[PDB]
Amino acid sequence: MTEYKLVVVGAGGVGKSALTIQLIQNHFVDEYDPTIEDSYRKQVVIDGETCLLDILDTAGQEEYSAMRDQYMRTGEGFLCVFAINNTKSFEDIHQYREQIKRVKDSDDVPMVLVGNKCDLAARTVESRQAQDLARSYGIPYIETSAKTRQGVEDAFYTLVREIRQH
Ligand SMILES: Nc1nc2c(ncn2[C@@H]2O[C@H](COP(=O)(O)OP(=O)(O)NP(=O)(O)O)[C@@H](O)[C@H]2O)c(=O)[nH]1
Ligand SMILES: [Ca+2]
Ligand SMILES: [Mg+2]
Ligand code: NA
Repeated sequence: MTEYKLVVVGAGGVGKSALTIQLIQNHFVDEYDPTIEDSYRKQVVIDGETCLLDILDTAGQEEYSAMRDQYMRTGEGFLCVFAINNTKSFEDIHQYREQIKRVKDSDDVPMVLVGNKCDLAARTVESRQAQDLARSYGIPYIETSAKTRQGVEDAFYTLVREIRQH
């Protein structure tokens, strides 16, 4: 049974955990909880293949860290998450994608750019801006809401599909 090793990265507070817990357990964590387990497992059927997701939910990262690079370098694909109402988090994406490229030693890494919190009205990152950023990386852009479930499955399943192309 194939296992897909996914890693969730991005700035603090963008909804990495909320996305992963919505995916795995169908619950929205509406309260920012600072001790949430990093590892998740789920058996799912994706395009007719019964498979295991092994998801590593990481933290935001402000400063370079060799142990953080090591913790995430065995991912097969990466969800690079920002929030649509957090310009900073969007601008921070390129540090995360550089870290991915450094750890995989490649510019051809399975990856999905996720614009989370799409339910919220205070949008400061336009869809076009993110589409463009994603296009510059050669990856898809998908908007999600961990609160409403919009795009959540899509983002994770898209990442599996990208891993399958690699
Ligand atoms: N409205 C809304 N709020 C959300 C969404 N996703 C996350 N949140 C909220 O944003 C806050 C942070 O979410 P959380 O998942 O803890 O962020 P994180 O990226 O895992 N933070 P960290 O890197 O510090 O571990 C929580 O209050 C959460 O409820 C969303 O799609 N919509
Ligand atoms: Ca603007
Ligand atoms: Mg978290
Ligand atoms: Na790339």
